[PDB]
Amino acid sequence: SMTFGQALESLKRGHLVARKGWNGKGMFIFMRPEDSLPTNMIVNQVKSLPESFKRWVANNHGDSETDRIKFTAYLCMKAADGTIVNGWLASQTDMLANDWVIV
Amino acid sequence: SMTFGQALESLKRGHLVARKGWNGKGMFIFMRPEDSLPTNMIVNQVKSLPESFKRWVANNHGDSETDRIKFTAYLCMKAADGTIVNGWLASQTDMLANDWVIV
Amino acid sequence: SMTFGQALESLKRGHLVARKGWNGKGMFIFMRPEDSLPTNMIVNQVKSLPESFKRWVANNHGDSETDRIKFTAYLCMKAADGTIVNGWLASQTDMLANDWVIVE
Amino acid sequence: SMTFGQALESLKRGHLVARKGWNGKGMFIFMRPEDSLPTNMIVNQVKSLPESFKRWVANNHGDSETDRIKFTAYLCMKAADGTIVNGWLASQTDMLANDWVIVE
Ligand SMILES: Nc1nc2c(ncn2[C@@H]2O[C@@H]3COP(=O)(O)O[C@H]4[C@@H](O)[C@H](n5cnc6c(=O)[nH]c(N)nc65)O[C@@H]4COP(=O)(O)O[C@H]3[C@H]2O)c(=O)[nH]1
Ligand SMILES: Nc1nc2c(ncn2[C@@H]2O[C@@H]3COP(=O)(O)O[C@H]4[C@@H](O)[C@H](n5cnc6c(=O)[nH]c(N)nc65)O[C@@H]4COP(=O)(O)O[C@H]3[C@H]2O)c(=O)[nH]1
Ligand SMILES: Nc1ncnc2c1ncn2[C@@H]1O[C@@H]2COP(=O)(O)OP(=O)(O)OC[C@H]3O[C@@H](O[C@@H]1[C@@H]2O)[C@H](O)[C@@H]3O
Ligand SMILES: Nc1ncnc2c1ncn2[C@@H]1O[C@@H]2COP(=O)(O)OP(=O)(O)OC[C@H]3O[C@@H](O[C@@H]1[C@@H]2O)[C@H](O)[C@@H]3O
Repeated sequence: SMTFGQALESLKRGHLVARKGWNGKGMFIFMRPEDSLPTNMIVNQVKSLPESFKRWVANNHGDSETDRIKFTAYLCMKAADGTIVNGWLASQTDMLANDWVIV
Repeated sequence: SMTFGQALESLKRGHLVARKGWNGKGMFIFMRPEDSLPTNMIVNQVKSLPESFKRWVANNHGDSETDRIKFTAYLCMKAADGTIVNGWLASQTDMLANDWVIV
Repeated sequence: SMTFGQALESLKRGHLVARKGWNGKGMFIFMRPEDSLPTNMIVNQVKSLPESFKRWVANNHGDSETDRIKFTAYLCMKAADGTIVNGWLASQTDMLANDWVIVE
Repeated sequence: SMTFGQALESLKRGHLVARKGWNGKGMFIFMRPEDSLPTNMIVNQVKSLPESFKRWVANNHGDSETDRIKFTAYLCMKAADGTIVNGWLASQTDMLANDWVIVE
């Protein structure tokens, strides 16, 4: 029986959480961790980034091996249809509710 | 310092809080309390409701004085230019940060 | 058959909208208009604001009846249980979907 | 001179956009594409997923190569400090503003 703050602390430590009051059933959220990536790994090896961004990186940072760019950790959801939503966001209700549970 | 969860519990108790790492300076968030409002007061009293809502409420809930609709608590922000942003939303960075302070 | 951008334009013009793909049924969103409010009203007469805020306003702006503070427009939801959630949030799915429809 | 809806259409088409009225400077948002990934890859190959999720996938989608899971597209922000914020959020101000601009 938890607040959003305890759910967040639980997420930071790599757990799965959910709210009883959600409309969809069988969902949970989780954290994806932070990582620092070499810039030329971004420009040349990463499939999941748009070309526009890769071009901007090349333009403003370049191909130095030393240079690395940090990707922040963030929340994701296993939604009701079984898809993974990157970037889960907390509604006002999620934030002030106290019906969070560990899954 | 403080996590977002402690900031949330602190907001539930009516305090103003803010993050050091925010781009704009001099800001803070606070909570607007929850309230239950009569359908009469909704259809006929409130300036801040669109007609479409007032009409939806009329065609549904009706004239009963007893009928009430709960308007929920929610977060608001005193922004850098001094405007009050209703319905402040927490970014991923905000949620995972531990640089919250009581204001 | 609308995008989120078209749905937002409908909202700005005072309509109710919804996504077919939402889990909860019978929900919709609407926009609550912006307003400029007198500093005195906020500090002395507004029931829905917390005291910490009323105290901050008083220190920051004295009440002259000409000093006004702007409260922004924002989106709200009639939720599945019939309560009104102020401050509705658009999920990544909400934002990228094209299953928006107008509700009456 | 753009609404959030136009900025979103531009994002879905691979452009970088930003708001004039943001406090931080030099920031922009972009979309990360959706992809469908086989279960076996998720459990055994992807490192940027927590172990509890990989286990859930193993327990639920099984050991099959047949099963695939869809990872949705989503918005990301290049922040004022040059870090890439995954899962960028549209504030009430963002969604109702008409000061969006294409940056690349
Ligand atoms: N745009 C905007 N205007 C604001 C805001 N806060 C206050 N106002 C204005 O201040 C008036 C009086 O506010 P009140 O004393 O809280 O008196 C309010 C309040 O007690 C109640 N009410 C309406 N919606 C809500 C809500 O979401 N939450 C709560 N707690 N009360 C609400 O209805 C009463 C009458 O509402 P109105 O006729 O609209 O009259 C409102 C509206 O003209 C705001 O954040 N944005
Ligand atoms: N569309 C999509 N595909 C996904 C997603 N999660 C995993 N994948 C796929 O799984 C591949 C391997 O992921 P990885 O082992 O984490 O290997 C990744 C990961 O180590 C890293 N990476 C890139 N962006 C990020 C990020 O934002 N955060 C983290 N933590 N790592 C990232 O770069 C490596 C190579 O990236 P890719 O070439 O994209 O290669 C990714 C992409 O093929 C997702 O949410 N969406
Ligand atoms: N596919 C998806 N992508 C991103 N987020 C998703 C999602 N499915 C569920 N969520 C989120 O998970 C919590 C409740 O889940 P639900 O109660 O099942 O939500 P739903 O009834 O569909 O309403 C939807 C409304 O809820 C809000 O986001 C919810 C909310 O934080 C958001 O404001 C949306 O407009
Ligand atoms: N007028 C306003 N109305 C609503 N919310 C506002 C706001 N001013 C600031 N915020 C929010 O407050 C926190 C940090 O504040 P900032 O660091 O000043 O953010 P900013 O650089 O303006 O970028 C803006 C980006 O940050 C995120 O919203 C921020 C973020 O939650 C969101 O993703 C947006 O795209």
